[PDB]
Amino acid sequence: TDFDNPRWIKRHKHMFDFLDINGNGKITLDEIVSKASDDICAKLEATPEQTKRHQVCVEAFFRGCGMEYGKEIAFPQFLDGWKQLATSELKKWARNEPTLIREWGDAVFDIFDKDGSGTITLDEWKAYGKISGISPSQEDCEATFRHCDLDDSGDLDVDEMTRQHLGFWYTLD
Ligand SMILES: [Ca+2]
Ligand SMILES: [Ca+2]
Ligand SMILES: [Ca+2]
Repeated sequence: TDFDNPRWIKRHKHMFDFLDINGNGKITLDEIVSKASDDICAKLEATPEQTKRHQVCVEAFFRGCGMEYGKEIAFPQFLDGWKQLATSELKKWARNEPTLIREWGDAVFDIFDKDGSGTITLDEWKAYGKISGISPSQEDCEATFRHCDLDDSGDLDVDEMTRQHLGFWYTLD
């Protein structure tokens, strides 16, 4: 609906080329899970059960885009699959059903919440250095946090964490 907005194209090309480990111009579910799941869960020292839950959510999202283990797909076919999925997930949201992004969101939240508190604080948030994996100054970090904390509660709930961490896949601005 707004998934055909031309601004979406450039963003998606850069992400595709980053997930394409061997640089051959096509991606598999093998390459995606390694970059988007194996790396983060090891970095944050998640438990085996936590890691397994995260992997299930990542496999579900990308299979909905048309991906499978051992199957090579180029950019034009990948983009069309994502459009199809984003449309059908918009309708689920409207029918008061749980979506694939919400389910992936809960799995991520459990890993970052090291004590048992049910909110994410600044010390917990800083533990992961993002996918590009290069750290800016301590001062840019702390202002990015304040920006993500929409109300001024001093911490992050599930809706706030999900929008910053996985917003790339469903919203342009
Ligand atoms: Ca490849
Ligand atoms: Ca906490
Ligand atoms: Ca908050």
